[PDB]
Amino acid sequence: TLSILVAHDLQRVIGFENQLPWHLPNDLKHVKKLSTGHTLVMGRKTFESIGKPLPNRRNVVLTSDTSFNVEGVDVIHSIEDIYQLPGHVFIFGGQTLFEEMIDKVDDMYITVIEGKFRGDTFFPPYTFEDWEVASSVEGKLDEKNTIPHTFLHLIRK
Ligand SMILES: NC(=O)C1=CN2[C@@H](CC1)O[C@H]1[C@H](O)[C@H](COP(=O)(O)OP(=O)(O)OC[C@H]3O[C@H](n4cnc5c(N)ncnc54)[C@H](OP(=O)(O)O)[C@@H]3O)O[C@@H]12
Ligand SMILES: CCc1nc(N)nc(N)c1C#C[C@H](C)c1cc(-c2ccncc2)ccc1OC
Repeated sequence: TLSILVAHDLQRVIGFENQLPWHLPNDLKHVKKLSTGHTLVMGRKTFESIGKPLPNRRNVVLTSDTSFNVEGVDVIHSIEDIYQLPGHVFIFGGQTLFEEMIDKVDDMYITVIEGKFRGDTFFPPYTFEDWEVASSVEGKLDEKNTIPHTFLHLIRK
């Protein structure tokens, strides 16, 4: 199983200056619950924007730099190595890799942030003619989750 895992705003912004534009602890829990015990694959820029591999799951970084080496990260050097990865594999970022993978993945777990942020990194355009909506769950607003958001699980038609 090969999935995308992304949070993007109303205009598909996912990042701004190496940072997430919004603070949404519920979506952090969503990511932990979905990806704990499985594989995250990310581009080099996405990985270095995080700075450390995420605990309790496999961390795979795609780069052409053959000296790249981090404690806790397995390196791949081509898209084609993604297909050799076992288990449930989530493509985690960034814009480039999503552009490389959005036409290949089985499904997408999207968190839609119901906001318009300033961004410099974008998720690819997609249309619901190609994706059926398996589930659509509103996030609960509260104390620390101040922005409306919605958990979509989209499956390719
Ligand atoms: N929520 C997110 O996902 C966010 C991600 N962001 C944000 C934080 C938000 O910080 C962004 C960086 O500006 C960056 C914007 O540039 P982007 O190219 O989209 O980032 P990628 O993670 O997709 O990294 C691309 C790198 O992996 C790359 N890569 C992509 N495809 C291949 C490939 N097919 N073969 C070998 N390497 C590849 C190659 O790595 P390298 O330069 O060290 O060789 C490439 O430069 O995205 C990071
Ligand atoms: C939590 C944000 C998020 N949600 C969903 N549903 N999918 C994603 N792919 C990302 C993401 C992201 C970027 C790579 C990112 C994650 C994290 C992060 C994610 C999970 N635990 C700790 C940090 C920190 C910084 C980051 O960019 C600056």
